[PDB]
Amino acid sequence: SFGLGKAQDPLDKFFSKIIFSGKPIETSYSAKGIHEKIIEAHDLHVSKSKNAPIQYASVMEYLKKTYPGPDIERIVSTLERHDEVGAKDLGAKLRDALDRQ
Repeated sequence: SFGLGKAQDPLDKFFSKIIFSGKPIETSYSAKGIHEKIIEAHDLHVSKSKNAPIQYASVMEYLKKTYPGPDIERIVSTLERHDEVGAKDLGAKLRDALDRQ
């Protein structure tokens, strides 16, 4: 028998571990809220700190040690395509190694 109200609606993905997936590199970086959406979905306690200390400077980069080049140029272009204010820091900084030396 056929009935209405049994199927679920499409999700915008709440996981940020898509960068290490392989094939998906558009949909995720094509949706609204790719970098600043995981803070509202849960939103608990003031400031989230686990391994990032605050003394002088805190920076972590791994997209330049195991990555060759085209992979980085792909992520930046996909982020600067829609113009996201929550991901403008991610894309621009990754594309700041070509414009700024």
